[PDB]
Amino acid sequence: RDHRKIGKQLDLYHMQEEAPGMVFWHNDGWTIFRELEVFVRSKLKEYQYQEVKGPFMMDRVLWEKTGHWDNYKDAMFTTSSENREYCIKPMNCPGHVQIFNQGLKSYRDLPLRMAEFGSCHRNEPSGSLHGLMRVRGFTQDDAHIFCTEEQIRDEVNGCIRLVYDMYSTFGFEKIVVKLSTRPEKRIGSDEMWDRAEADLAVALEENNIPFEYQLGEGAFYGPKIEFTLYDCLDRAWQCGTVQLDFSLPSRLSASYVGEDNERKVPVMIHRAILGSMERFIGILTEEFAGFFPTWLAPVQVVIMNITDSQSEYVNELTQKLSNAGIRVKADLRNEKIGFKIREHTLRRVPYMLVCGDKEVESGKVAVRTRRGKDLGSMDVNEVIEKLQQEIRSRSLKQLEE
Amino acid sequence: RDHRKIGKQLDLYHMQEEAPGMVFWHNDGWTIFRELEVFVRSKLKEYQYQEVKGPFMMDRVLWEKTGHWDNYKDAMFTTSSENREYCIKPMNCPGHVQIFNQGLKSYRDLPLRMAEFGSCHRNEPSGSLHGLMRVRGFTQDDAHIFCTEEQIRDEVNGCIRLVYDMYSTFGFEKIVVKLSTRPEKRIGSDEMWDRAEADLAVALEENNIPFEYQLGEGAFYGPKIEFTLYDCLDRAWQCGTVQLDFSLPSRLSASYVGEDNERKVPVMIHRAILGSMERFIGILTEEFAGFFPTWLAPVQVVIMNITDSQSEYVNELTQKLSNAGIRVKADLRNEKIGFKIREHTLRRVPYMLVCGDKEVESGKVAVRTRRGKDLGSMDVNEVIEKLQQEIRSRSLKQLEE
Ligand SMILES: Nc1ncnc2c1ncn2[C@@H]1O[C@H](COS(=O)(=O)NC(=O)[C@@H](N)CO)[C@@H](O)[C@H]1O
Ligand SMILES: Nc1ncnc2c1ncn2[C@@H]1O[C@H](COS(=O)(=O)NC(=O)[C@@H](N)CO)[C@@H](O)[C@H]1O
Ligand SMILES: [Zn+2]
Ligand SMILES: [Zn+2]
Repeated sequence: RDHRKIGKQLDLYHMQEEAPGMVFWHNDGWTIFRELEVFVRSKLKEYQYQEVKGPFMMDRVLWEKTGHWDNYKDAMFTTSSENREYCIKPMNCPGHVQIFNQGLKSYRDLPLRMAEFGSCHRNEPSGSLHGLMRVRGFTQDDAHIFCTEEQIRDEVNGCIRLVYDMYSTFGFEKIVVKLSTRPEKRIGSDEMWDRAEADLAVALEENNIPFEYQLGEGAFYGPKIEFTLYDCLDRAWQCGTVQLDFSLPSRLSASYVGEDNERKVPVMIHRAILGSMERFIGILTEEFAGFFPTWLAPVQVVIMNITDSQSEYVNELTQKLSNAGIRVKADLRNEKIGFKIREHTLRRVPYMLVCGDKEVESGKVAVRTRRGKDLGSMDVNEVIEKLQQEIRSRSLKQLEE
Repeated sequence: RDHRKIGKQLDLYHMQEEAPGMVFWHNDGWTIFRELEVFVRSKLKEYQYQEVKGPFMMDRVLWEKTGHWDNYKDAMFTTSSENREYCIKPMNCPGHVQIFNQGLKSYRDLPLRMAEFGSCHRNEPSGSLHGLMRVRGFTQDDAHIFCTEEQIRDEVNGCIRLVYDMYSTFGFEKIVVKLSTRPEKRIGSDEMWDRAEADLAVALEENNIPFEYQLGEGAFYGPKIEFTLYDCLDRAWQCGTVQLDFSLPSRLSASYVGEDNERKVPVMIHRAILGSMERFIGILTEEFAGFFPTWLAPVQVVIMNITDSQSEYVNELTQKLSNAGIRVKADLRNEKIGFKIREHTLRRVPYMLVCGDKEVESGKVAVRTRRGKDLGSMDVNEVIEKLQQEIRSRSLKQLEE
């Protein structure tokens, strides 16, 4: 179930020598990416997050202030313009603080949950690159929550609940959690680390999550909870993550007026639920072996005619399903129906509707699935409603199975 | 009228010295950006385009092959990794050709219309930067159409129709068209340029579009039909564009198998309809003076109480409108009704619903608009249906106006 092989076979993406670790998302792969964005956004609305977009690069000076230059320089790409040096962003946090810093903030504005599908670039050693799992350019379903110390418990718990909420949709049987503590190179005092590490351990236990410590693997700015998912060879990949930061906001001069009218520095919680779209799609591709649940399938339905006699009917049905919000395509090629069915089956299209004369006269469609199940003739409106239900619910199972 | 002043007043975005010409999109500005993407995607579906995503950077060698290095070096940002040099993409075309080159192509695959909301970076002189109109980092609603020479007429015509189609949604009364001819520094033969320039001129005539030539302003790879829109000072800004390229495909070894079964090089049409999301939003902001059509308004409705007596009712209606897909906010502050209305009018919020005792008892709301009008009390469900229609149809006018 190598996602690199499935990606090629289903025409999802490709990579080349001229752009090591850089993904070229083909139409079908990009459709999956976009559907995941829709899913995340639905949750961003439910869990009350703003959504922003920061710049691709910022002056080296800013990255020096955050501690990224001294603790993360080897992973950063740099460029220049008019005698000034810039770092292509490896993280979205600094840009979020810049947005937070615009306009006076009050305790009444906290917690302020700021999300972004942020494109990050990291100069990963070429020898460590691996398909979609470890790339140099990726998009994180990132967010930074600015809050008070008293709000930490509730906000971290909210992030944890969001992870299991979203992961439940995919039916992940194996989710391993780790708590990564203070690394050798770090910012912040030992006292701050004691408190932050304790806050995350308490959160994990209060949520009934068994976890193991991963000494010295925390971020330079804070400890981190790692939600590990596994590929087909059972290799561990860090996907979701929650990090507790008491240092970056201060370094970037973030503050708010407290209920006491005094200037305070907000705590910042960093979290990514899927991790990166690239890595998450890599995990899903191997988990489903290419049989993506209908709500995620690049093409959900393909309608085929037996002969030119049913072409008009097929076009009408295709427009009807399309107007119903289904990703559907008509296959009116001059090929044998058995040839068309095999092609789409190999592409793992969830449903294939075949239209012969009896279907046209009947106003029905012959339905079969990529698994080879023959559902027989069904009423068009019946199939539309069943499909909409499967899609809307993001069900892992297809009609009857 | 200035979009920079309006952008500040409505908290849409900000820019700062650590990232010259790089936009920080705040929640509200990003909401407009996203609605435009949704709008564009609805047209991509209607006009039959695929949507992809290419990498942010590629090896300098690739840019040397396309002619970008010799003819566009000054506008490109470069970076490196492991003794290799890369150029941050200033255009999406090369990446699209790389995607096209994956897998054998046949004449049956053409025309192949490939779109992308492509993030481009160009090292524009700092002195030329201007708000959202001329930036260093922007997103183009780009696309490249691969086709046969015989399909050029229809594909160019389709792009031209797409431009007026999309622009009509915004009600632009001033769209100026120019045909930009061969620049001093260019690739390709005189014969190729005469042919491409003539093809575009004929397409304009066929559509009865009056235009003027703009000498030497075409791209180094081909001539361009330029659609200019104007700002509050009546300054021209290039937005939509359609370009004919007989050079890039060949330089990047693109080809397809024709009906005769022989290797052919595809023609490529480049086109952006809005131009860049940044520049288009700048144009819209000034065109509407901040009075964004309801479908684009960051906040579409604000519901307010008179006294705490109506607070629960306001909260109920807010959730109700939110569930109906409307961008709504509640204003429960202890301020006079006039005070609240003046504030949200300055924020250009389309509708303000006032809830007094009468409203709470009758299950209605008193409607006021940002244009200083009083629409009287209306039934809540009727308001929702009407707003949904105004949004769904992307109407330029509010209720009864
Ligand atoms: N090289 C990479 N390739 C693919 N995905 C990556 C790569 N590096 C990081 N990620 C993903 O991005 C997630 C978040 O990255 S992180 O460095 O752990 N944390 C962040 O950067 C924090 N700034 C998030 O707010 C990771 O959990 C992982 O899933
Ligand atoms: N510096 C800039 N700031 C904002 N928008 C820009 C900038 N440069 C270009 N654009 C927008 O991007 C559009 C397309 O750019 S272009 O160079 O004319 N053409 C392209 O790059 C072609 N490769 C499109 O396929 C322009 O019409 C303009 O609206
Ligand atoms: Zn972060
Ligand atoms: Zn182009």
